[PDB]
Amino acid sequence: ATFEIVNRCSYTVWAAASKGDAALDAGGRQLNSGESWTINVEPGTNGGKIWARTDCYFDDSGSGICKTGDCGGLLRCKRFGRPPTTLAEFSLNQYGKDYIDISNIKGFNVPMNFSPTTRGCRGVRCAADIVGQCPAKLKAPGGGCNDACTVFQTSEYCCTTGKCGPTEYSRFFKRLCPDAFSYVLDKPTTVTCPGSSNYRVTFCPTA
Repeated sequence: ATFEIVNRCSYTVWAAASKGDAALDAGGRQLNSGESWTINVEPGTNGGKIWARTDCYFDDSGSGICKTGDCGGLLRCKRFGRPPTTLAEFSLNQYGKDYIDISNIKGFNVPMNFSPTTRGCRGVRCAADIVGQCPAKLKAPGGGCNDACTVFQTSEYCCTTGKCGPTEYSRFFKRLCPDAFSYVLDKPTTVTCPGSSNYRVTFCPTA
């Protein structure tokens, strides 16, 4: 499957793509404002994620640091990124269908649209100004808006027992972005697409 990753932000981002124990495609790349990077994701990939990283420095070997979404200091990510990270999430070719969503469960750093480029389903978007509106206690001094699990490490925020409810913090993310996951047991906003659909992830879709 093809994923075109487009940076419409006015700032550079370092795109990342992983399934947690491996890179997807090259795993990461710099995208200056306006640039597009097309990756290939193997059919059947379960639990894949794409995200943006901000304010990164990499040396000649591809090792360094980012302020949001750092994946063990690598340009080419093999693992998931450090919160806060807005997440495009997908599982492909699962009994004949693909499943996509956007999640704020690991916080929010960059606005994003995640849409099919082929027929048969609708996209999702989380493009509100979550960083600007972020509750004071969730603001990441490194940049972005942390989720409450990251900040407070409680069973209720992290859904550790599988029994949790919405919270003041999850409701903030849900109010700003109704069509993204705000906590682990949120009413799902997953979209079912045809199996083997192709996609576009656009950072800063509104400008």
